[PDB]
Amino acid sequence: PSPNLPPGFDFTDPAIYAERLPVAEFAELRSAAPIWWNGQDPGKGGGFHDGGFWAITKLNDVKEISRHSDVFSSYENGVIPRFKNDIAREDIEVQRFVMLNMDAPHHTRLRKIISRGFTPRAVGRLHDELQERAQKIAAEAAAAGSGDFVEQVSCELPLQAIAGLLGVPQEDRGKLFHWSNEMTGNEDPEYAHIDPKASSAELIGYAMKMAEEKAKNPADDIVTQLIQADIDGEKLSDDEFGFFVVMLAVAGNETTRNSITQGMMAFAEHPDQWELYKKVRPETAADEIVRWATPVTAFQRTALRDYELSGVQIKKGQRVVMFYRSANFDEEVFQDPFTFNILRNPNPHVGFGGTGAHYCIGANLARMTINLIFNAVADHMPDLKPISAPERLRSGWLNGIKHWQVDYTGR
Ligand code: HEM
Ligand SMILES: NCc1ccc(-c2csnn2)cc1
Ligand SMILES: [Cl-]
Ligand SMILES: [Cl-]
Ligand SMILES: [Cl-]
Repeated sequence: PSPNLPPGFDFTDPAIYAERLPVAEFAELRSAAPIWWNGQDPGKGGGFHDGGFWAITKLNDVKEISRHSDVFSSYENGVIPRFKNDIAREDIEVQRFVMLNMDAPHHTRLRKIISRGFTPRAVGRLHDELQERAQKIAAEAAAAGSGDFVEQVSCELPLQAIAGLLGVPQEDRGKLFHWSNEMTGNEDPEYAHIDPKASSAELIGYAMKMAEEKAKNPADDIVTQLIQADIDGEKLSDDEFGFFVVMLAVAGNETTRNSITQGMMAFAEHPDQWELYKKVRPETAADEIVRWATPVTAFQRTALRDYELSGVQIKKGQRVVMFYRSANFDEEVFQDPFTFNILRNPNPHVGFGGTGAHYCIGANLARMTINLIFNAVADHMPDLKPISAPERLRSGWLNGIKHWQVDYTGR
């Protein structure tokens, strides 16, 4: 029995996400076709011209794909499953220069370097400054009375986390934030004029100058650990540091922003969870917010060989698309997946991906950012109330909120 979906439905269609999350449609796949061939008409594959892909909807299959990175490649077609239909193949392949789109052994070496400086100690060293910034953000928003929660609450702390991790001078954070924002959303009419390639090139140029500067003056950041040779002489070259900065700018900005916006949307819809949060301030809330928000709807892989997955024969060369938005509501893993429960524990969501080689290196920085901003929201605008419905982002793989009008003082 085929799944009850409209003919030609494409779960990476940006026109869907501009209006809604296809929650009923994912639930139908989980019940009737948990691994399902998503066909794509000629020229309508978002930059891929292979006839379609396997939709992966169950959490255990997402973990299996993610852990078998020897078979399911990030490099072969990159991990973003949807671009503009007319994107040039060369513009997909240039994305192989960021760690996200690399396979072992190249990925292994680069991740080892990135992780010697990107440690729990390094992240914890940002706690106090990000806490001060979160309190300032929430106080200034509340002072405004009403406004766009996305812009006045959600946007700034994730960017300041990237700046503090890298030790970016305060005078440069404006342009750093500009470049980061220019590298996502280009399929939405509101952002039709951004140029992510041009922005990435400007950020690489900036980052390579940073690498040369911070080599002369080591400072209390991660850059020095990254650009300094270890025992084996392993280190990021200046251009590798540049591609890492591009990586961070695109990985840790709008993802965390959208988790914050949709976290507060969830609190607005579940007042009892908001009351509980304000009283207990449970840090388990961050993981339930990421599960609920699933800011990356999906990443893909490409089979390097034939592989049988939960009884379905994946063929060499075929793409599999891991729908984290479906897996995070998998009835076989979660008790009451469609209950927003900030005390959920353990919370084995895959909002940060399936376990394995590419697991989000910023997961704990993201959780800390979320916990700090929601404490600040609780401290300064405990009675906020939405004014109008969120405006969603036209994207085929990112779950974004562009704007959300709220009354911070609660009438
Ligand atoms: C709630 C916010 C975030 C979400 C939902 C998220 C999600 C993800 C996902 C789904 C992946 C791919 C994992 C996989 O394929 O197995 C990933 C990888 C990555 N994330 Fe995050 N992320 C978030 C925040 C951040 C932040 C704040 C940073 C750094 C400041 C960051 C840096 C990275 C990097 C560098 C990678 C690539 C790791 C690799 O390929 O080895 N992310 N993230
Ligand atoms: N942290 C998850 C994440 C990683 C890379 C991207 C991204 C956006 S454009 N190229 N890569 C977005 C989100
Ligand atoms: Cl293709
Ligand atoms: Cl088109
Ligand atoms: Cl659960």
